[PDB]
Amino acid sequence: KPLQVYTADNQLIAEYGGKLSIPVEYKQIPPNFIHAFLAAEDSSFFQNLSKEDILSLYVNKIFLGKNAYGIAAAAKIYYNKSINELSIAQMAMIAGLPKAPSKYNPVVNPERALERRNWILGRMLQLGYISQAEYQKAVAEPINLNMPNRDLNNIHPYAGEMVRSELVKHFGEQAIDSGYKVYTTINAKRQAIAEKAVQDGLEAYDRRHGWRGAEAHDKPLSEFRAYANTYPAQVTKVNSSSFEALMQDGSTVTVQWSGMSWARPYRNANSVGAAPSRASQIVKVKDIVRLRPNEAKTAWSLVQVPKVQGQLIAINPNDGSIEAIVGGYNFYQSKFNRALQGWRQPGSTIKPFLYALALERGMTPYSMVNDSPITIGKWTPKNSDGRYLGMIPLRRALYLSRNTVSVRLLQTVGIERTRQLFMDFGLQEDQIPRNYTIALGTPQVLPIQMATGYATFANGGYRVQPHFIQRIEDAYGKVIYEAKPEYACIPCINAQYRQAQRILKSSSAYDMANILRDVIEHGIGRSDLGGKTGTTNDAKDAWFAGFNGKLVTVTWVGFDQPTTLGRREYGGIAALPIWINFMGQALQGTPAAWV
Amino acid sequence: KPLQVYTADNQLIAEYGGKLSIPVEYKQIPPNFIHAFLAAEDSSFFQNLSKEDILSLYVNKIFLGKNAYGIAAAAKIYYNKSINELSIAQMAMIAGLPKAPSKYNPVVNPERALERRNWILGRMLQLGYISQAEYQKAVAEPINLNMPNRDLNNIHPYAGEMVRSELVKHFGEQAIDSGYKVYTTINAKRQAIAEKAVQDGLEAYDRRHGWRGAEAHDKPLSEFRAYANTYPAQVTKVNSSSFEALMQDGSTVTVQWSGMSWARPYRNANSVGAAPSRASQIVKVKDIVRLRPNEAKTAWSLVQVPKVQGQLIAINPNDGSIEAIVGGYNFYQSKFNRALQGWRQPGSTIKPFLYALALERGMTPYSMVNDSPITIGKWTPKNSDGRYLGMIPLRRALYLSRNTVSVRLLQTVGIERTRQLFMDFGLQEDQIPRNYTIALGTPQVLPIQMATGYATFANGGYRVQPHFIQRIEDAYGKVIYEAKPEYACIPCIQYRQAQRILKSSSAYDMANILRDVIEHGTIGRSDLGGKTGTTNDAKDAWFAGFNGKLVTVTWVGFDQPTTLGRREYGGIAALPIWINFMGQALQGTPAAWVRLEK
Ligand SMILES: *C(=O)[C@@H](NC(=O)/C(=N\OC(C)(C)C(=O)O)c1csc(N)n1)[C@H](C)NS(=O)(=O)O
Ligand SMILES: *C(=O)[C@@H](NC(=O)/C(=N\OC(C)(C)C(=O)O)c1csc(N)n1)[C@H](C)NS(=O)(=O)O
Repeated sequence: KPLQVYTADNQLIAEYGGKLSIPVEYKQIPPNFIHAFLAAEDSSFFQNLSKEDILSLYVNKIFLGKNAYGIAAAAKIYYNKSINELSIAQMAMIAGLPKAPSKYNPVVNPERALERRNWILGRMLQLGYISQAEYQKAVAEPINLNMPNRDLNNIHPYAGEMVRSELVKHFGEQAIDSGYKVYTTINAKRQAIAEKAVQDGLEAYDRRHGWRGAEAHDKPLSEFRAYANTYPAQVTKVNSSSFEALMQDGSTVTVQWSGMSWARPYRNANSVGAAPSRASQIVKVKDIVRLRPNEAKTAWSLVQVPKVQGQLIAINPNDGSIEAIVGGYNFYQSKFNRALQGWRQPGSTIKPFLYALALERGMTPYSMVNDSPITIGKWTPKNSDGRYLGMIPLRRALYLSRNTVSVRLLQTVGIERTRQLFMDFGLQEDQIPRNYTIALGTPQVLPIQMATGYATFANGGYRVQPHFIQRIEDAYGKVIYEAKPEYACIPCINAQYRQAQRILKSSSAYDMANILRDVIEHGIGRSDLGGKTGTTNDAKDAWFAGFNGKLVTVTWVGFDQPTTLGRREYGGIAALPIWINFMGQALQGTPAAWV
Repeated sequence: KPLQVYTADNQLIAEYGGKLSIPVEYKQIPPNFIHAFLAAEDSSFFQNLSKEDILSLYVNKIFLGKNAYGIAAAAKIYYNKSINELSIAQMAMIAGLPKAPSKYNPVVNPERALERRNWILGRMLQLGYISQAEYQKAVAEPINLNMPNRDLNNIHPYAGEMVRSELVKHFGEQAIDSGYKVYTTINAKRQAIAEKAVQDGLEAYDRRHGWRGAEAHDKPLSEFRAYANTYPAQVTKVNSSSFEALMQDGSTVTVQWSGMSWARPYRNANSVGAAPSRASQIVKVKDIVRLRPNEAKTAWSLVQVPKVQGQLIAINPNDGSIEAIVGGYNFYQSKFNRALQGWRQPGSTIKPFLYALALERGMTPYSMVNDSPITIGKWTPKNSDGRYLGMIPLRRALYLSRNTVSVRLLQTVGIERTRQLFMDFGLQEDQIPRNYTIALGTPQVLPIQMATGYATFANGGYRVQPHFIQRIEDAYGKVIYEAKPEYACIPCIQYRQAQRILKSSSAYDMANILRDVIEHGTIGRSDLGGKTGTTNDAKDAWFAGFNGKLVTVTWVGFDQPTTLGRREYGGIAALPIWINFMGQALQGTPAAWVRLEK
C-alpha cells in the first residue's frame, strides 16, 4: 500500500513506496536461500535443524536495509527480482544483511558487502550446500544491483514531490509508510500549462542570450539523459549548412540549417556574437548536443538546456489552494523547488504592500507624494534613473517604482507597522530587517509568500494560508482529513465555517488592486487582471506577481548563483511572458472575475 | 509486548523491549506539545493551523529515535515521563526529532539537539505560543535525560544476553520487536550456583597472586559500576592502619586493617611482595578501589576485581540442553561470553578423544604404550617434566598427560581419523591443523565444543547438539516453536535419534578411565569422571568432567594469553570451580553413569 498522490481532478500523479514486506510461504523459498542463512554464522545454539525451524518465524520480517522487511522485499528492492530469480551470489548477499543492514549493505558499503558475501559463499561450499562450479561462478559474479524506482512521479513531478518532501520534512519517513491517499488542490490542466509556460519562457530567455556550446565533448552518450523534450545526441559528421548526430537508440539524424541558424554565440549576458555562417562555428565532431524533434519526428533542431532557472506558483486567493506549482526548468535537473525553497529578494514587487499601508493611513491613489532627494544617517536612497519627479500621485510613484517615495512612505507608516504587515502578508520575521532598506525589497522571500501577499489584493484585504491537501483517505477508504481552510469570502464559495482574518482595509486592497490593473493596462483578452513587475540590483532577479479574483500567479526568473540576467532583462521582459502564457491559458473560457 | 526470556523452571529472568508505541487520544495531548510541532518548521503548506489537523494522523507513529514511535514512547524512552509530565523544553526537544532522529538526537548529538530545541523554543515565543517567562525558563533548562533501561537482565545476565545476542546475530533487531516468549533450557538454581562458583574461583586465584593496586587513579567515580558484590569507592584519606573512601551514593566509609591486611603486592605471575605494614603501601588518596560489605553491614573490606578471566558451561549429555552458562567473571565487567566466543587451546583436555580412538582400534586401558623421545620429521615433542617413563599402560599415559605417547597414538590412529572425530563432536575444520601437534591440544576450541565432546563419553558414544531453546510462544500464547533435539537415548527421556560417533565400548572405557582419574588423582559421588588441562606456560587452565546427567567444562586464563604462574595448573585453577558447581548442582540426585551397548 504506497502513499498515493492525486490532483484535484481525480488523476493519480504519483506513488511513494515505504517499508515493504512481501510474505512468502516457507515451501516457496529456494533451498539455496535457506542454505545461505544457515552458512551466514559459524555457530547456532538455538546438520542443524533448529536454526532452519526458527528461520521460518523471521524470513518475512528480517530487516534487510533500504525499507526491505523479509527476503522477498529485499529481492525486489535490491534486484527487482522474485526470490526464485535470485542467483546463489545474490542469496548469499541478502543472507549477510540481518547482522548489520548498514555495515554490510551493498548500496552504502559495496566493498564490505562483497567481503561478507564471499565469506558466506565459501562457507556454503565447506558445508556442501553448493558445488565448486556453483562456488566459482558465484564469487566471480559482481554486485549486480537492479534497484527499481519505488518513488513513481512521472506526470507532474514538482506537484508529486511537493507532497512527499513536505510530509517527510514535518513527520519523517513514517509518513510514507502510512499507505494514505493524498488528494491535492493541484489542477492538472493548470499544472500542465504552468510546466509548458516555464519551459517555453526559460527557453525564450536562453535562446536570445545565445548558444553556449555543446554540454560535453568526447564523453559517453550513455552518461546523458533526455528531459524537457531534449534528447542527448553525439555529433558524427559536420557539413557547411548541416550536421549528423547519433541518438541514444543508435539511429543517426540530420539537423538542417533552419534547426541551428539561431546559434549566435553567447559572449556574456549583455552580448551575443555574430549570427553563425557555417555549422563548424556551432558544433565539432564528438560533441554532446541536445536535439528536439517536431510532432511528426520528420525534422530535428539544435536546442539548449537553459542555465537560467525559473518558477511559477498559482494559488486561489479566496482559500490559498495551490492550483499549479513549478519549481525549476525541469524536475530531472534536481528535486529543488524554487516556489517553496528559493529565498530571493523581491525588489519593486514588494512596493504594493508598503503603498497599501500608506492607503491604510487615509491616502488615496491620487494623493500627492514627494519624489525628491533624501537621507537616513548617511545613506541616500537614489532612484533607478537618478531622476526626481517631485510631487506626483501615489499611483504614478508606484507604477514608476520611485525608491525615494517608498522610503518616505516607510517613514510615514513606520518600519514596525510595515514589518508586522510583511509578516501578516506571510513573510518570515528573521528575514525582515529592522531598517529602511525593506521599502526597497531587500528582505529575502519565497515566491509562495509573494503569492499569499498578492492574494490580499484579489480577495479584498484578507490573510489566506497556502495549502495543497484537499483531503486524505486511509488505505481502507475512510476520510481521515478534510481541509478546513480560512476563506476570504464565504458567500463567494457557493458561486464554510472558517473566515480569514482581515489584514488590510477593504478600500485599501480594492484601491491597490485597481492601481495594479491600471499598471497592467499601461505596460491576453482580459480586463479582470492586475499585476506588478519586479527587478533587483543588476537584474539578478526578474519577477511578475499578478492576479484576477480567482487566481494569483507569481513568476520568477534568475540564476541559482545570483548573476545578472542582462541590462535589458527587467521583470517585465523575462518573468512577464511566463505569467501571460499561463494566465491566458489557465483563465481561457472563464468569465471576468475582479475583487 | 517485550521479548521475554524464561528458565526451564518457567521463571522470567530477562525482558527485551523493542520498538515502542503508546497511542494517545488527541484531546489528551498538552497544547504546548502541539505548539512545539507547529513551531518546528518555518513553513507549512498542507499561523499554519492545517498542520495541527494533519499532526493528529502521525502523533502516535512519528519515529523519534531510540525505538520511539510517537510522542508518548519518546517521553517514556528519553525522560521516563508521560506526555503530561513534560516541560516546555522537553516538548521542544521531542518536536525537533522527526526531521532527522540521529542528526538532532539528544543521546547521539547533544550539541545539535540543544541547537534545534532552542531554535524551536525561540519560534514558539515569536508565534505567541509561549510567554518570555516560559521562554527564559525553558532555554536555561538542561537536556535532563532520564532514560529508563528497557533491556532488563539483572537476575542471570549471561543467560539473558545469550538469548538476545543469538536472536540478534542470526535474525537482526526485528527478532526483539516480535514480542515472543522464549522458554529456555537454563536451570536457574544451577545457573545461580555457576555464577557464584566462577566468581569465588577467580577471586581465589586473584587474591593469592596479590594486590595489583587501584583500578584507576584520579578518574571520575561516576565512570565506574558496581558488580559481583564490589562497590567502586574513591580514597579520600589514608591513615596508618585504615583508610576513608567515598561511595557512589556520596557517603564516606572507613576500611579497617582487617579489611586490607591481605594486600601483599603482586610482583609478577610467580612472585608476591612482603605483607603490608601500613595503609600507605596499599592505597593513595584519589585511588579508585572496590569495596565489599557484610551479609547485613558493619564493616567494609578492600577487594579486587580479578584481571584473570574464566567461564563455565553445563549441558545435558542426552540432548545437548544448556543448563548453566557463565561467560566471564561478571557480565557487567565484560559483556563478552567466553563459553560461546572464547577461542583457546584445550591442551590435555583433547587427550581423552585421541586415546578413545586408540581403544576403537583394539587397545585396552592396560595396553603398554611407549613414553620415550620421538622425532616427527623436524619437530621433537617433549614431556612437561622433561621425563620419559618408558613402557607404561595407556590409562597411566593419559592420567599423566604424556605428550610422546599422544604423538605415538596419533601415528597409530592416523591424523585424519582423529580430525574426523574432533569435527564429529563440534570442532571447527579450519581450527584443526593437518599435523601431529593436534595430539597435544593445539587446535583452537570453544568451551561449548569441549562440553559437546565430553557428552560423547557420558552418553555412550553419541553426537548431541547444544541448544538453549525449549519452546517459543507468541504474545497471544500460541506455541510457534518446539525443540526437536537429537537424543542419545530415547527410552532415557519425533523422537530424533542422535548419530553414534564412537563405539559404545570405547566411550564406556574412556568414561571409566576418566572416573579413575577423578576418583584417584585429585564431593561425595562415585558417578563422576573428568580431565584437567593446561597449556604451554600455563596460559590456560581447564577442567572437563561429567556424570550421566550433566557435563561441565570450566576454564581460567587471561584474555591476552599470559602465564598464570608456575604452580597454576588445571588444576588447582579451573578444577575447584568445577567441584564447587558439580557438588552443589548434583546434591540430592541419585548416581548416574554411562551405559554399555556392545
Ligand atoms: C523593482 O524591482 C525596481 N528595482 C529596484 O529597486 C532594485 N534595483 O534596481 C536597480 C535599478 C538598482 C537595478 O540594478 O535593477 C532593487 C530593489 S531590491 C534590490 N536588490 N534591487 C525596478 C527598478 N523596478 S521595475 O519596475 O523595473 O521592476
Ligand atoms: C596438558 O594440558 C598438559 N600440558 C601440555 O601438554 C602442554 N603444556 O605443558 C606444559 C608443561 C608446557 C605447561 O606449561 O603446562 C600444552 C598442550 S597444548 C600447549 N600449547 N601446551 C599438562 C602438563 N598436563 S595436565 O595433567 O596438567 O593437564
